[PDB]
Amino acid sequence: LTNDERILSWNETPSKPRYTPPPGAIDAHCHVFGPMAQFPFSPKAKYLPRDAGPDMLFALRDHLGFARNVIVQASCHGTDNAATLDAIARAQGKARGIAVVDPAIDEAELAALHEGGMRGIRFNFLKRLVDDAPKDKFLEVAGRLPAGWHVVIYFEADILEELRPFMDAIPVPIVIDHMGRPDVRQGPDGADMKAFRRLLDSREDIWFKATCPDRLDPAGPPWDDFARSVAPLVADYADRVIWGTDWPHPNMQDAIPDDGLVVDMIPRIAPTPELQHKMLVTNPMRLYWSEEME
Repeated sequence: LTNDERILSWNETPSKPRYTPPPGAIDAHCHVFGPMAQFPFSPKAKYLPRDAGPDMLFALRDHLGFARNVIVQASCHGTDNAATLDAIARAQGKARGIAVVDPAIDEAELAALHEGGMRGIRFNFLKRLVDDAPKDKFLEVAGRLPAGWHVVIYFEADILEELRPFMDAIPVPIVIDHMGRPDVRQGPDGADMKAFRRLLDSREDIWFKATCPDRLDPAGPPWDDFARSVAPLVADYADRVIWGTDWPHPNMQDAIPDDGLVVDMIPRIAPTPELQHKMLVTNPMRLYWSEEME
């Protein structure tokens, strides 16, 4: 079925951000969908998205004032990382990636992903998936990744505690997407943020993405609960925080964010030039372009 018949989840004319990022800023959480003609979606994909290919992504990146991207395998492409690899390739060195793998992936295939620009893998623990997930296989694969890879994990606040033993056993660094969706209504010292800080305090090498006010804050823009709840977290873990747009906003078709306003959250959660530089340049450079650092 045609591009037009598929789901649009992004703003096609996003606002210019009022905020200007530092010259070398990195959007560490974005995606491509297709284009379907070259890169089809997983047959298990329920609700197919419109094409959001690499040319759109680079246009977006330029528009928002970012220098680099980390392109995270989209879930509608399952195990097949082709679209993402292609986009990294077209990025002319301006992109790295996160993959989603079949736990049965062998050493040579992972090496091929590394040369393709992949620097980690993703575990998506949705509420409907957590019970059914093969967690043992996830751990095995996580212990034999190429040198210097990390794992990216998404989960909800409701299931953090039951996932503590799994995350403790992960033998590489971990990045938590969207902070594990704490309820930002509760405030910066609320029950969710308390539980999340205990996770962070359990290992030095757990990082987070301070992302997605659109997913976390039901009030909609300017997402004041997100701002007030997330800023103290960013401040308390300045060296363990990265940021992303989440463009093209998978599954956000019911509340499509304006990427201009998404970007304008950055100075609210990171008020100083110093915190901005850490979250948007040096922290993501350390994780995704480590060979370039020092």
